[PDB]
Amino acid sequence: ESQFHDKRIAEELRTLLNKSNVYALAAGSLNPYYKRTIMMNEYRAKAALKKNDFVSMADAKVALEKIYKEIDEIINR
Repeated sequence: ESQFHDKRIAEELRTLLNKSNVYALAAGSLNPYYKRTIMMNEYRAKAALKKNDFVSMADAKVALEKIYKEIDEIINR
């Protein structure tokens, strides 16, 4: 059974990558893992916006909400 989802794009990973730098700043009291993982998700997200690929955009989005949630948690205690 073949199936296709298509490119109707209504995601603001803009919104996420808008704070991608503030979150980078706040991981600077944490293991290098956290910053490094922002540095390497920013990349994916940007390329993905440029080629307008859906699946790369959805990935990166999930990735960023996850790491922001981790950071928040850690920081709030």
